[PDB]
Parts: sequence; structure tokens; C-alpha cells
Amino acid sequence: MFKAVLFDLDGVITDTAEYHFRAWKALAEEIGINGVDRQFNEQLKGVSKEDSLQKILDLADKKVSAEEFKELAKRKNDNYVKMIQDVSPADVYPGILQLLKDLRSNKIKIALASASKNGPFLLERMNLTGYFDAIADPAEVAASKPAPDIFIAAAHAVGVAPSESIGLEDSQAGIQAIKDSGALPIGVGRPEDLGDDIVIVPDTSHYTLEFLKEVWLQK
Ligand SMILES: O=P(O)(O)OC[C@H]1O[C@@H](O)[C@H](O)[C@@H](O)[C@@H]1O
Ligand SMILES: [Mg+2]
Ligand code: NA
Repeated sequence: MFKAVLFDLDGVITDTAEYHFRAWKALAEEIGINGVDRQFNEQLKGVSKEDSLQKILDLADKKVSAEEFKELAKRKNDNYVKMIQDVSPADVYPGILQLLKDLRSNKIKIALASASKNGPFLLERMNLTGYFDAIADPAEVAASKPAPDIFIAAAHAVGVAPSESIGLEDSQAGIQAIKDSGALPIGVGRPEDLGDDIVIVPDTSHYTLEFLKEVWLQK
């Protein structure tokens, strides 16, 4: 049986992937880049703030100064941080609170493997911090998603091997990171976005301890 679950935050715990998308699209349009639509945004999910901005600039083969790059990233963050102030426990996705409770009752470790530096603040907004045994700090990894480092760190932070862990993700980059960590991925979203080669559930209500067991027994 698995000994840890490694949670992505945005698009897994709550609908903040939507807010990252809206904030990045707004930023892109301010600088005359109009290609950040929902399809393109699948390439941005799970990706760090700086890598996200660079992918957007690349889309237009646009170059900005180092000073402008810093300011643009800060502008997007300031906007996103204002968007999330009213997040509350009511915004926790279906099934997630119960899963956290059931994992703890079964002595299964819980770790956060979010790329977001705003992750701790969001867990506090949602009254979830006390469920987490560890938060892997994305500022401390040498390499960001789709590199596996954040998932490896999360597992190690709770004293469990990645190979004894499940990772929950909504993103292409994050699914790849889980795969390369050695943990077992279960995605949430559309196979057209996340692939047909791992277990994918259509919504977070499917993330029951019963189902994670159903999946683990068959890997
Ligand atoms: O700018 P932050 O809060 O550090 O977030 C970094 C990344 O966090 C990830 O969780 C999101 O999927 C990305 O969309 C986001 O860019
Ligand atoms: Mg995500
Ligand atoms: Na406009």
C-alpha cells in the first residue's frame, strides 16, 4: 500500500488554475501577445512564474529587458495575489477535504508538491494547512516542473520513497514530473489534455481513498 500522497495545489485542491490563466492572459495582452488561450494555457499549468512568462514571450518570439521581465512577473503576481484574497474553505474542490481526513485517519502522509510560492497562503485561506505533513518549497528545488525534483522533495519531506507515493496533478508538466519521480500519477482533467497512458479522473470527487486504493492495487 502507498504511504504518501503528493498533492499539486492549483487545479487539484481548488480552482486557482483558472485564476493563474486569467492573470497570465491579462499580462500577455498588455504586452501585445494574444495567443494565451485555454489550449495554449495547458503548456503553462504547473510551470513556475518565470518559466510561464518566458513561454508567453516565446510564443511571440518577443524579447524584453531583464528589468522589464522582472516587472512583468511582479505585475502578474500582484494581480494574482489580489484575485485570491477572498478564497475560503468553500472553494476547496469536492472530495479533497474528505480525502485529507481519510488519509490522516489511515496514517498516510500528506505533502504539497505545488510550484506556487503562493501555496502556503492558499492552504491557510482554505483552512487546510493542518492536514499537510510537509510543504515542498518550490524556491528550494534546483529544477521546476516538468523536472521531478518537487515531487521527490515532497516525498522525502514526509520520510517516504517516491515509489511508495501517489501524485495528484491537473497538468501535463506535473504528470511528467510525477512519472519521472517514480511516484504513481493520477490526473484530473481531460485525456485530450493529460494523455491516455495514465489514470485520469474527470473531476476531484473521484479522488477517494477507496479509488486511490482501487488504482494502487492494479499498477
Ligand atoms: O507564481 P506562483 O504562485 O509561484 O505560481 C507558480 C505556478 O504554480 C503552479 O501551481 C501553477 O500551476 C502555475 O500556473 C503557476 O505559474
Ligand atoms: Mg496544477
Ligand atoms: Na482587451
